[PDB]
Amino acid sequence: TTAAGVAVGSAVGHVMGSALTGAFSGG
Amino acid sequence: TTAAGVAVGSAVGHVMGSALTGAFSGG
Amino acid sequence: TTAAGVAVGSAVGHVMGSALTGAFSGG
Amino acid sequence: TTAAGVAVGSAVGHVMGSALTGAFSGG
Amino acid sequence: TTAAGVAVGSAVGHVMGSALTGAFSGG
Amino acid sequence: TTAAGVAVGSAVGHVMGSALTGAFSGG
Amino acid sequence: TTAAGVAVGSAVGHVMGSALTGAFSGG
Amino acid sequence: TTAAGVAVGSAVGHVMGSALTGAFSGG
Amino acid sequence: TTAAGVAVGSAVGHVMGSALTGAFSGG
Amino acid sequence: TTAAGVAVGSAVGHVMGSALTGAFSGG
Amino acid sequence: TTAAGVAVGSAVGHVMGSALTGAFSGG
Amino acid sequence: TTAAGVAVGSAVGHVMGSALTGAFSGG
Amino acid sequence: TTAAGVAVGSAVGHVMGSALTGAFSGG
Amino acid sequence: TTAAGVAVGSAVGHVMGSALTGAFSGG
Amino acid sequence: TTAAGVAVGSAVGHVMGSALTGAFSGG
Amino acid sequence: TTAAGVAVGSAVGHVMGSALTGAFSGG
Amino acid sequence: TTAAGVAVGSAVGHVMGSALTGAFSGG
Amino acid sequence: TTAAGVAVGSAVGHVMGSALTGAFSGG
Amino acid sequence: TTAAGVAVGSAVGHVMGSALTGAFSGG
Amino acid sequence: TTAAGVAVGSAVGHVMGSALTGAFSGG
Amino acid sequence: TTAAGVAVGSAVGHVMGSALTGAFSGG
Amino acid sequence: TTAAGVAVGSAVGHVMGSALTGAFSGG
Amino acid sequence: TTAAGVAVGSAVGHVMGSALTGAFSGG
Amino acid sequence: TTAAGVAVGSAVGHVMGSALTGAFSGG
Amino acid sequence: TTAAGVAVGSAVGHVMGSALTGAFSGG
Amino acid sequence: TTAAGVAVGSAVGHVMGSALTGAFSGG
Amino acid sequence: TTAAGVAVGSAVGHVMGSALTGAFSGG
Amino acid sequence: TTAAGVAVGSAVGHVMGSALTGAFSGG
Amino acid sequence: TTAAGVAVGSAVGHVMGSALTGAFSGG
Amino acid sequence: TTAAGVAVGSAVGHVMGSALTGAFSGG
Amino acid sequence: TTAAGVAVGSAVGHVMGSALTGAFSGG
Amino acid sequence: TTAAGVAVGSAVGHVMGSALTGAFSGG
Amino acid sequence: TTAAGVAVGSAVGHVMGSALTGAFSGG
Amino acid sequence: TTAAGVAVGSAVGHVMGSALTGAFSGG
Amino acid sequence: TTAAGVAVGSAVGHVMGSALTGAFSGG
Amino acid sequence: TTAAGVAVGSAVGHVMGSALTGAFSGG
Repeated sequence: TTAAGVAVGSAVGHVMGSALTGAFSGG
Repeated sequence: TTAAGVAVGSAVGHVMGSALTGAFSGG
Repeated sequence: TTAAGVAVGSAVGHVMGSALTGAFSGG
Repeated sequence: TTAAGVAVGSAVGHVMGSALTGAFSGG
Repeated sequence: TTAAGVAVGSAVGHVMGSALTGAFSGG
Repeated sequence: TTAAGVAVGSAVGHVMGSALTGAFSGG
Repeated sequence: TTAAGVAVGSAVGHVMGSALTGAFSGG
Repeated sequence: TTAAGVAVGSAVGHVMGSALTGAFSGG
Repeated sequence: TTAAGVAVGSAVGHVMGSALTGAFSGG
Repeated sequence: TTAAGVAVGSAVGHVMGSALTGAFSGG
Repeated sequence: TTAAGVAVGSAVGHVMGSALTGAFSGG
Repeated sequence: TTAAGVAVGSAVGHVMGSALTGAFSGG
Repeated sequence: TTAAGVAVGSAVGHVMGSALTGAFSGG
Repeated sequence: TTAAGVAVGSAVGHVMGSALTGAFSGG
Repeated sequence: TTAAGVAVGSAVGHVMGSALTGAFSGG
Repeated sequence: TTAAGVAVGSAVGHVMGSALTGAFSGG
Repeated sequence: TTAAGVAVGSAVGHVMGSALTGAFSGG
Repeated sequence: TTAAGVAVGSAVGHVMGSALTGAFSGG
Repeated sequence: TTAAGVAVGSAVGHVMGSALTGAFSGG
Repeated sequence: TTAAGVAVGSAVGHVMGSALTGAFSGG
Repeated sequence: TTAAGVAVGSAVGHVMGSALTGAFSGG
Repeated sequence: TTAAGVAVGSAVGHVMGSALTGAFSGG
Repeated sequence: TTAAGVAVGSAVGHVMGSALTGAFSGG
Repeated sequence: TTAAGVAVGSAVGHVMGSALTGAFSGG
Repeated sequence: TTAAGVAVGSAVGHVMGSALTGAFSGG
Repeated sequence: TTAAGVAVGSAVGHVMGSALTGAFSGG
Repeated sequence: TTAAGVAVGSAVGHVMGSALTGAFSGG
Repeated sequence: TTAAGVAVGSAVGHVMGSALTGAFSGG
Repeated sequence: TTAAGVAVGSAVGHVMGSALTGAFSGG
Repeated sequence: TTAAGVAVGSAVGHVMGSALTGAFSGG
Repeated sequence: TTAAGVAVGSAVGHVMGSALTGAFSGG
Repeated sequence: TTAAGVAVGSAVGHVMGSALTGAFSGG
Repeated sequence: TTAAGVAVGSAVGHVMGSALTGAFSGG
Repeated sequence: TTAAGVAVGSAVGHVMGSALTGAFSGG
Repeated sequence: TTAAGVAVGSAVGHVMGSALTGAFSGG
Repeated sequence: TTAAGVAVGSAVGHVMGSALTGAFSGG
């Protein structure tokens, strides 16, 4: 299984308690 | 299984308790 | 299993209690 | 299993209690 | 299992209690 | 198992109680 | 198991109670 | 098991109570 | 087991109570 | 004048001869 | 003058000769 | 004049002849 | 004039002849 | 004039003929 | 004029003919 | 004029004909 | 004029014909 | 004019025809 | 099967992601 | 099967990600 | 199977990630 | 199978990550 | 199988990560 | 299988990480 | 299998990490 | 198997980490 | 197996860490 | 005065007594 | 005065008594 | 006055009594 | 006056009584 | 006056009574 | 006046009565 | 006046009555 | 006046009545 | 006047009536 991604949060505000995963590939 | 994606949050406001995954590919 | 990703937080605000993973590949 | 990634936090604000992993590849 | 990554924190603010791992490859 | 990474902290602020590991490869 | 990495702290601020490991390879 | 790394602290600020290991290779 | 590393502290500030090991290779 | 933005390219394909500016604020 | 925006290209195809600006604020 | 931004290229493909500026603030 | 930004290239492909500037602030 | 930024290239591919500037602040 | 930045190249591939400047502050 | 930066090259590949400057501050 | 920086090359590959300057402060 | 820096080459590969200057302060 | 051809791209602009084949002769 | 051809790209602009084959003759 | 060809790139601009084959003759 | 060809890159710009083959003749 | 070719790169710019083969003749 | 070729790099710029083979003839 | 070739690098610039083989003839 | 070749490097610049083989003939 | 070759380095610059073999003939 | 052009002759037939100029710019 | 051009003759036939100039720039 | 060009003759046929100039720049 | 060029003759046929000049720059 | 060029003859046929000049720069 | 060039003859055929000059710089 | 060049003859055929000059610099 | 060059004859065939000068610098 | 050069004849065939001068510097 192949995964490809981009995860971008905010540009000015904060990031609190957040799961920013670019790509997930389970097995 | 192949996955491709882009996940973008806000540009000014915050991101709180959010799961921003670019791509998920389970097995 | 292959994973590729980019995870970017904020540009001005802080990052608090956040899991910024570029790519995850379980086994 | 292969993993590739980039994890970038903030540019101005702090990073507090955060797990910034560029790439994870379980076995 | 192969892992490759880059983990970058802040550029101005501090880094407190954070796990900045460039790449993790479990066995 | 092979691991490759880069871990960079802040450029102006301090680094306090932080685990900056360039690459981890368990056995 | 092979490990390769670079761990860089701050450029202006201090480093306090931090584990800066370039590469870890368990057995 | 092979390990290779570079660990660099600050350039202006101090280093206090910190474990700067270039490379660790357990057995 | 083979280990190779470089550990560099500060360039202006002091180094206090710090374990600067270039490379560790346990047996 | 204040500007805030996020510019994200592709997730799989390349980026060729492109001006990806997150935010522009002329004077 | 204030500007806020998000510009996202493709998710699979390439980006060629394109001006992806998140936000522009002239003076 | 204040500028804040994030510019992210591709996640798998290359970046060729591209001007990736996070934020521009002219004077 | 203040500028803040993040510029991230690819995660797998190369970067050729590209100007990756995190933030530009002219005078 | 103040500038703050982060510039990150690739994680697997090379970087050829590229100007990776974290922050530029002209006078 | 004040400048602060982080410039990181590749993690696996080479760096050829590239100008990696962490921060530039002209006068 | 003040400058602060971090410039990191590759972690596995070579560095050829490259200008890796942590911070530049002209006068 | 004040300059502060860190310049780190590769961790495994060579460094050929490269100008690795930690900080430059012209007059 | 004040300069402070750290310049570190490779950890395994050679250094050939390279100018590794920790800090330069012209007059 | 015989094939003869001439394929010419642009004279001023670039060529991006293009398959310029002078002649193709399948079997 | 016989093939004959000429493939010419640009005269001023670049060539990016392009397959310039003068002649192809499959079997 | 016989193949004959000429493949010419640019005259001023660069050539990035391009497959310039004068002639291909499969079997 | 016979192959004959000429592959010419640029005259002023660089050649990055390109496969310049004068002639290929598979078997 | 017979192969004949000429592969010429640039005349002013560099050649980076490129496979310049005059002629290839597989078996 | 017979191979004949000429591979010429640059005339002014450098050659970095490049495979310049005049002729290859596999068996 | 017979091979004949000429491989020429640069005339002014350097040659770094390059495999300049005049002719290769596998068995 | 017969091999014949000429491998010439630079005329002014250096040769670093390069494999200049005039002719290779495997068995 | 027969091999014949000429390997010539630079005429002005140095030769560092280079394998200059006139001809190699394995068995 | 600026000139840019491409001049291509035949692909199969000969070229006899012909002035093939890519670009002419008189003074 | 600036000139840029590409002049390509035939691919199969001969070139007899022909002036193939890539670019001419008189003074 | 500046000139840049590429002049390529035939790929199979001969070149007889021909003036193949890559670039001419009179004074 | 500046001149830059590439002049390439045939790939299979001969070159007889021909003036192959890469670049000419009169005074 | 500056001149830069590459002049390449044939790859299989002979060179008879030919003036192959890489670059000419009159005074 | 500066001159730089590369002149390469044939790879298989002979060179008879030919003036192969790499670079000429008159005075 | 400065001259730099490389002149290479054949790789298999002979060289008869030929003036192979690497660089000429008249006075 | 400065001259630098490399002159290489054949690799298999003879050299008869030939003037192989690496560099000439008249006065 | 300064001269530097390398003159190499054949590797297998003879050298008859030939003037092999590494460097000539007239007065």
